[PDB]
Amino acid sequence: EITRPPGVRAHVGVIGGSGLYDPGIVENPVEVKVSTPYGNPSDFIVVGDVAGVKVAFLPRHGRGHRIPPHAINYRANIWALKALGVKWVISVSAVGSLREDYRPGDFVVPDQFIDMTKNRRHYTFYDGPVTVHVSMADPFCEDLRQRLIDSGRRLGYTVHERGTYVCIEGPRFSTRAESRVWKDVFKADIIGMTLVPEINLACEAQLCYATLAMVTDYDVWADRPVTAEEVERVMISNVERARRMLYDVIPKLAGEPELERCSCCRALDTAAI
Amino acid sequence: EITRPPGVRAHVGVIGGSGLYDPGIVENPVEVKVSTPYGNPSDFIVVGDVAGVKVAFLPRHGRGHRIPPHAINYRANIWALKALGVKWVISVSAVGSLREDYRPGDFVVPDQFIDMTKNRRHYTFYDGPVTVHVSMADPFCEDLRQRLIDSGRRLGYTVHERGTYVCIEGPRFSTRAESRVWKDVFKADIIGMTLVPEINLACEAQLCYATLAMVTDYDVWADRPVTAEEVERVMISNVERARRMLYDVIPKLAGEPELERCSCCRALDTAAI
Amino acid sequence: EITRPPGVRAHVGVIGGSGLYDPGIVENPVEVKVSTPYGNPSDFIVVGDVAGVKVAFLPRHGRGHRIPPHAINYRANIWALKALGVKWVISVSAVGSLREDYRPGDFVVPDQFIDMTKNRRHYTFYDGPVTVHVSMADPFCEDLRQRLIDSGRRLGYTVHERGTYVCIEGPRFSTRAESRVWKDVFKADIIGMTLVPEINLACEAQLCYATLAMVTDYDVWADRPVTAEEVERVMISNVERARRMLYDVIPKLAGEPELERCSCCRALDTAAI
Ligand SMILES: Nc1ncnc2[nH]cnc12
Ligand SMILES: Nc1ncnc2[nH]cnc12
Ligand SMILES: Nc1ncnc2[nH]cnc12
Repeated sequence: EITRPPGVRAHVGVIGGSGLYDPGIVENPVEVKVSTPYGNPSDFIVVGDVAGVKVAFLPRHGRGHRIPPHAINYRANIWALKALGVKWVISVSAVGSLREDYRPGDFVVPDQFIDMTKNRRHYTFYDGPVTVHVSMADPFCEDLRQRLIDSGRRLGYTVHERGTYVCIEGPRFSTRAESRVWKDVFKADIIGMTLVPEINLACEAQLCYATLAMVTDYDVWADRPVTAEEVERVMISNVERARRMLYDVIPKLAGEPELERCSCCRALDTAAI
Repeated sequence: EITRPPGVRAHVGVIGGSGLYDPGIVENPVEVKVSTPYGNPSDFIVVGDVAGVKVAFLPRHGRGHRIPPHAINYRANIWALKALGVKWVISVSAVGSLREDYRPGDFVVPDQFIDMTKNRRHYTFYDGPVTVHVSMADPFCEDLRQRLIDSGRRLGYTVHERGTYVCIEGPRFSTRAESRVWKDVFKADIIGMTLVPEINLACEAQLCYATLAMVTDYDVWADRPVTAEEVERVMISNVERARRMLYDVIPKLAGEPELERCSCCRALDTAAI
Repeated sequence: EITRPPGVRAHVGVIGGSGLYDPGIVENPVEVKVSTPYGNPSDFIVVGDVAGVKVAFLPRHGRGHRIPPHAINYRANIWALKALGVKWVISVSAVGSLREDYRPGDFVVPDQFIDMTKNRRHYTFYDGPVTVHVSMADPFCEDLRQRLIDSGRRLGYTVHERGTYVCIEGPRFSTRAESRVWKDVFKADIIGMTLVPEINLACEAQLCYATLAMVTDYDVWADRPVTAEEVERVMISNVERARRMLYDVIPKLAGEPELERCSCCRALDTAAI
């Protein structure tokens, strides 16, 4: 693919808030434009070096939080990261909690999801003539999941070691009746808006993708229901711990994901017809 | 600031003997001239990469040990390192011991100091119109202190985990009556000449600064009093172990100091009037 | 020495199969031509960055396995690596086993060897007028040996922590009568063809050289004798584990070999007459 500047490559993708990028850490940073067949990624991708590992930072909402979950160009974002050569993708996300013990401030590394989105327009890169049906029974990359969990232990942070993420459409938050269904009927653990189709596309791109979620609220279940202001307040309060995990994890990603602990790394071998 | 070559940046500063720099380790080294408002730093600063971390080496005495402690341009040295963008500063220093159990050859990572210098001419960057009074109750950066101690453990070296450094003016060594005061009255543990005002300035520059001291002698207290030849002999005999600690520590400094374990990292927030 | 491109340097050499090099890991790779007084190394040396450590990859048999053990330009290979500035050399090798418990698939980090080659033409760089006789009582670099063993532990792989490598001339495999001598009379543990004079030369070049061997067969001792096809099949089946060890080890080699655990690092101090 064509990039400007030309010849830019990266090994680890980081998708999350723009505040995750730290210019006091990232060496030789460059803003890069990566052509995609889907138009513009959410913003410039910043490529630079962390402990000799080339990292590509992409704020999914854009800098300044300009793009709500439903309006994100998921195809452009994942195509651009794949085009740069990334093998690992760390997503960092805010989520609501549907269980007491997943408390605001806790990290969660989910292992499952339930897609309840409706309006994302494309849930795949493959519209024909090659039909592709990737197996997403175990949709996250286990190698990266365990690395995120390990970093949490090293740093003394609470990181819940499993969880089912119900992805809703939004942008409005759940009603109480919907939340009762997510919590009591589907038995989901956390709730967010951006996981799908981001993870679908990452899997189709044969990336090792895992999510580091930060609980920001209890959705409808506390005395006062979740608000946008509450979510953003808790995220900004905890972004420093998110960065510490991120910059602890990245230096250990110089190598490749272990294929037998990366469900999607060879997804296309048996997915295409 | 203006540098030659231009655009040089660094993340970790190393202040100590020129023998600490190892061209067999440091990748892409460049000698850099960093303008300061105080004139020349002690020598060229050599910037290069250690395990993907950009390090700036500055010999405080100059190459060849040309500059005694009292003649060092402390302001130029710290300004130049800060101007390059460093966040961490590892100082490596020779010190005398005032206690039997801090033996020649032992490393010491001090946590306190007593300033008994008199002739250093500037003890601060701030002469007005903004008055700055940094809190130096806990003057060293705890994050870096514990990292130096940890490396010592990994390598099997003795590293005393605390100590009070009495900084004297010199260049002449202490009389017996002075040493009795340092040891028995002030209850200092080690003695050197270069800590102040280097640490003051580093703190004002909002750097995470810690000292790795190497005991070279027992000042007046052994049968034969300390001499310059003795200090230099023990330092050169132990410089290889100093390097091993240095190159063990640096690769783990890709990230930022933890603010809550870095007393000076936000010193200016409440220090300026 | 003259290189094309000019000014290329490296810190760690990797000698083994071309399949060890992974373009998904190695940053900023460049093929480099390094002049030697002995003509062409086995192939281009690929220099690039792994976790900020500069690595030089050299396939001893050439890409495509074009050069049998007896035809390898050992002097050119080691001269070229030394000329680039490497301090560490990791050799990865296939070997036969002469003992039940060194099983196909197991790694072995040998500590000794017995040279039974005959036709390698030069066993040294030093033909006069400076006579050089390096001590090779303990011919491998202990620092690197223990690092290879440590990586094996971290990864959960079997790595035998000692072994005597009998190096035969080849290219034909041993007869049964020869194998009985290696196994029962010399009491060797593993057998290969490429160790000598590669290790001699590395030692004379004052490199920290260690071998990570992979058992591929039991030479004559199983029901069916070893064949070339069998060796290559087991190697290709296990190359991924070899890579995982290699890319686990390399990031920890930013520093220098420890002289007191590197028998050859100062070999020339007392070897030359
Ligand atoms: N309660 C919630 N519902 C949906 N998305 C969220 N993101 C953060 N909290 C959320
Ligand atoms: N005894 C001593 N007094 C002052 N500075 C020193 N540096 C090393 N040893 C010393
Ligand atoms: N049995 C064997 N003999 C010699 N070299 C070998 N390399 C691998 N297996 C071998």
